Amino acid sequence: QFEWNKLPVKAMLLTVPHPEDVPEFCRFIKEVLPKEGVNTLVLRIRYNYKFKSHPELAGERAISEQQLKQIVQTCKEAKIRFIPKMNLLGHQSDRDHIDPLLAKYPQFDESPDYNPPVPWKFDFYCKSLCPSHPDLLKTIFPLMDELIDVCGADAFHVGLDEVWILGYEKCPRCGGRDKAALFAEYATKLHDHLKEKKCQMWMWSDRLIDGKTTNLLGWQASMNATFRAIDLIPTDIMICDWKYESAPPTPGYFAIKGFNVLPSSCSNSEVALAQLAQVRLARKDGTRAPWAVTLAERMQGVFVTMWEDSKEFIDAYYGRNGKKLPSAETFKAVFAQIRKEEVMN
Repeated sequence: QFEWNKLPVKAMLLTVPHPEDVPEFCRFIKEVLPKEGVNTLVLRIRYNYKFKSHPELAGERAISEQQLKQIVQTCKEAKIRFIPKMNLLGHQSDRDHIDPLLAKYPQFDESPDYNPPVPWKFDFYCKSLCPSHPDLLKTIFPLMDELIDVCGADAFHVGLDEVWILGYEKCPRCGGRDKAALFAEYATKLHDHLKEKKCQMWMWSDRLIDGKTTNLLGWQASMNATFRAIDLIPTDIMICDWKYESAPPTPGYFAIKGFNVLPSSCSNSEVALAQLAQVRLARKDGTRAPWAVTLAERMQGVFVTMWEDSKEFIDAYYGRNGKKLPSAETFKAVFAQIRKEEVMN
């Protein structure tokens, strides 16, 4: 009965629309998506929400309960389980723009003398939070728990991607501690909380792979010794191993380690089938006998990810103006092959 052939998750990431794209945006969730076979939508919300908890953290072009709830509804209308996502350690700036929290609470900064280049050019990348400070879980559990509740979520994706500034030497609190521990420890507190709200935590993979010994490098995987953390965190967080370059052995790794894991992909689609072959290859294995269903059972599915605007994207899926974006088109063949995998059966 181990339906290896039936991919249980098939997730898509979309950014939260601007306020003036939400209905059309709600139409694709409704239209393209369920017929493509999207049954799991991760909305990259960040601070672009009118929070009641703390209204000041309202990202610039941010959206209201109405709007969110209306985006959710239309996902439930579609049997698409919805996942809020917000980046909760680094990516706490973006180029020279300082995402809301560190702007109005600049103390939760981990490097307050190491700031993005104005103008903007191993080189400075993003701020992170300071995961030790005592005035942050007080501030950040709110933002989270507001969305869980508006959305009605059973899972919440924290980001946990590309964290460069961590154990930065001058932080009076973090400066000098294992970098694999302060990362494993923050992750548990964001696991421990989300789990009281009966959610399944999701994270990105990179901080848990060795780009040195792997040489995968310092964006797709850790170049500052974050990687031991992979043994000191709970084994029921959902693991978003993203590779936008290649079809590498990293999925199995996490399986072996006690985790359900979703290869996460982007624009380039060569790589996407590669890594569609791979889950289908590996889920098969669970047939050879009983005991190796564990290892198969944990290759939950795949996760298609984009990063630009959902509008610029949605008017390119279709084909508006001669519109063209590989990620938009990577959705294709992929959720195309998906279908055709589990047709001829």
